[PDB]
Amino acid sequence: TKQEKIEKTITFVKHILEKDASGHDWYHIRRVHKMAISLSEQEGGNRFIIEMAALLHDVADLNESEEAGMKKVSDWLEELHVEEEESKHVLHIIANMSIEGKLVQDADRLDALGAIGIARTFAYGGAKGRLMYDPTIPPRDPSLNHFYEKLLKLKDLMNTNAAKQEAEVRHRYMEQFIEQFMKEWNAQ
Amino acid sequence: TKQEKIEKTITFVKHILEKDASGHDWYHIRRVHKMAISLSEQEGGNRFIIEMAALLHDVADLNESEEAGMKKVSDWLEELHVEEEESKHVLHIIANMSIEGKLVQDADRLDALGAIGIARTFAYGGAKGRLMYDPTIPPRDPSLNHFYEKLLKLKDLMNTNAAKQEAEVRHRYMEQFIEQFMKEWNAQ
Ligand SMILES: [Mg+2]
Ligand SMILES: [Mg+2]
Repeated sequence: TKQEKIEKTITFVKHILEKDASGHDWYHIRRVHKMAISLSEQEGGNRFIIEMAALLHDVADLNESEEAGMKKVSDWLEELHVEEEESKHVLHIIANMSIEGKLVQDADRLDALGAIGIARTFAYGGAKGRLMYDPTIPPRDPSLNHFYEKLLKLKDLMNTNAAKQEAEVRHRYMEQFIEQFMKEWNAQ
Repeated sequence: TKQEKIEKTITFVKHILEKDASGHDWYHIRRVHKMAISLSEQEGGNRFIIEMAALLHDVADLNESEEAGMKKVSDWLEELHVEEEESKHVLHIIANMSIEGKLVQDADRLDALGAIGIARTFAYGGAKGRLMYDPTIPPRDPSLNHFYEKLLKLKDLMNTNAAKQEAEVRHRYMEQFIEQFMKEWNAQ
């Protein structure tokens, strides 16, 4: 059955992430996948495709060299046997990474906003060696600026409704956060 | 007048931070100072002392070597002329870094909780090279754990009321945050 495939595929990614990078990028893959589910079950679209897609968009991305991963995913959907009628659609949106696709994309972009985002940011900021905030460098290179820079404007690129909904809630939190963050910056 | 001293002293720290470390640790010094004010003006204690203290607790800390900064602050309060009757109290609490002191300490510890804290954390996490969260490593080395580790238990060490109040509000936010952070971790 399909679930047995969507299952073994969960092993396919979980593994390939070990022969290199890190089996830590999985928690991201899943978060998007579980999210693509909840999104479909409120917007429609072919689940299996949505799932199989969200689960392999990353394997084609540090995979190798350009569209070299496509055939990497291509020849895989084969081993798992998937009528070209569907596969052609699965490994399709995996390129632009269609209601099915539209949802996967809403499930991936959503995974940038919210608490996690805030953290992902200052975190990436720490590694990259930068401050968190600086009144000498207003928004348009500190970590707090990145929010206005290319994050708060992500809730406007959501496609389906469920995604847009969640996005507004997530987006709102980053707003209120930077609101609580600032008052503290000035000891309020 | 005193304000002219609390002012020139603002220059004393602002400068010494340039001959080494970074004039970036100032935004922390101030945040505590402005905070020690708002706190006194609601709890009492000798302002000037509170201010002069909060403003120099850090200069005695990467200053040099052990209690070598004490005389660094000591001989300074002299140049600014400050009756030993007060100086003895100012550079005093600067050691344990008394209602005046009690407030400075409440104004310094508070500067660890809240949005900034959250950020300071993942930030320090990024630099130190660690994940943000990991279900394989429960609380008691990811950045999220540090919260329960030695942060959420800081609102219990506050002395005066105003500090305790603010602390509860600040503490609450870190709670709700880790609450919004988690739901996202499981795509809620
Ligand atoms: Mg992704
Ligand atoms: Mg301090």
